[PDB]
Amino acid sequence: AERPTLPIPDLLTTDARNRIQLTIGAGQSTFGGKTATTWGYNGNLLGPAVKLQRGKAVTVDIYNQLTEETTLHWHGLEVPGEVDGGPQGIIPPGGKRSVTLNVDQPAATCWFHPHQHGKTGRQVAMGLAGLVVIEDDEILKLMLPKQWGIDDVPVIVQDKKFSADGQIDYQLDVMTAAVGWFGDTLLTNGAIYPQHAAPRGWLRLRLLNGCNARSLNFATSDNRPLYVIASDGGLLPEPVKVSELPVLMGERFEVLVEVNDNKPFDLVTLPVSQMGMAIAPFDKPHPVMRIQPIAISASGALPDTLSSLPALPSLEGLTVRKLQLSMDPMLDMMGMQMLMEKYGDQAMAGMDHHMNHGGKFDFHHANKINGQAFDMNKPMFAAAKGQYERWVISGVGDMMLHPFHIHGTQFRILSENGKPPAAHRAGWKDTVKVEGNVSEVLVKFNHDAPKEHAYMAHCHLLEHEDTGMMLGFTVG
Ligand SMILES: [Cu+2]
Ligand SMILES: [Cu+2]
Ligand SMILES: [Cu+2]
Ligand SMILES: [Cu+2]
Repeated sequence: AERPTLPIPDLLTTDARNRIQLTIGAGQSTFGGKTATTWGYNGNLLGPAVKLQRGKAVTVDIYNQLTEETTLHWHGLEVPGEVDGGPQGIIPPGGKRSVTLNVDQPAATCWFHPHQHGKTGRQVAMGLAGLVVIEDDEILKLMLPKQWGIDDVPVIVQDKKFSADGQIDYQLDVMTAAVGWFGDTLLTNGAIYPQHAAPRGWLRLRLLNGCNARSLNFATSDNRPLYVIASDGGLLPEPVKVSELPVLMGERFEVLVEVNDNKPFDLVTLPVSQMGMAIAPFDKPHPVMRIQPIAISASGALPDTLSSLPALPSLEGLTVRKLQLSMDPMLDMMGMQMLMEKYGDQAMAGMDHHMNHGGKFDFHHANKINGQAFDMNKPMFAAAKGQYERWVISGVGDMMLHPFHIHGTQFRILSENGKPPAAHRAGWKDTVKVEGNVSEVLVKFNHDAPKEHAYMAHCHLLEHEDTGMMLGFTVG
């Protein structure tokens, strides 16, 4: 049969009352011809792309039609804690919450997803994610590919696994609390290996790793390059040509790729060196989507310069914050043992060369920052507003992958896991790799966050977050 076409999320803008309506609800999707219960925003699975403009405010009305509590976080948006939608931003089942977003950051592709305390991994795995497209005056002048769903297309890549009855098979248990929830089925905007028909010339892909725990590495099947034009928080100063593009959980990159008549090619993900993630079929390059060239000229440009990136400031005298990530050694060893027993040696491919003892030994609080599993009631510190700070995040002590995310900012990486950042990772980021080593970022918070609606900082391997690897912090 033919491949399904790549689903395109609707691009949503405000009404005359300056409102955007988002309904959270459960419905059915089909995977491989079997129905599954799934959750979506304004539909059964995934969500729309909310379009925002710098310097304009919009109001979002969020209707929770699930039968359990949820929250809605705008990953990558710099907004006050009161509207950030972290764990404290509860929307009761059957209820509504509205937030007004005063957008004040450069053009970028951001995204949104639940942040329910202890349950973020299940609620994302069940289907909830959407996109945010921020525009500003500067980016339109570049004349990039801009026809949504034609030569400018979002690519949300996620894995799932399913039980024999067809349902999503999600579990937060000792194994997934150590290495993450991952599956054997790759979805691209919710579809299995779709095709996208693109005009001749440049195709812009807005890539999101929406997996709970799987890192990805994008490339093309015939080795044509990808031109990175933007990271999590916006445009790079100029395009950066790459042959492959690692993307951690929750990160975005925008790339341009050439489309030539008569030569279809796949976007693929290459096997990664992360525990558990190279089990067949991910032990080999795995197609993400087929690009099918159409003999109609695409009008978008790849300019030589994209934007201006300010220099790093002097570092001397800046507040230095230490964030030590850690995993309980027993539950790390028990979860890795369960992974090895299940899949064998292949669960470490590509890597470098039973009784109840009480709540002190519960894996639900086994992962920690600065010795503490996340405590919703006690922000760990008060960060300055309007001031640059150097945050130092260490994963020394274990060898798991921690894509560390900080709410309320777009930062600059100074060191990524012990090395200067790659050029396409040197601009605006909201995630930094931490794996067995130390990273340092330069952050500044432009908005307030009080104790009652604190900002979060956490590993974005969702099963780590949900079992304690998160802290709250206030600003102002
Ligand atoms: Cu996120
Ligand atoms: Cu976030
Ligand atoms: Cu982690
Ligand atoms: Cu978060």
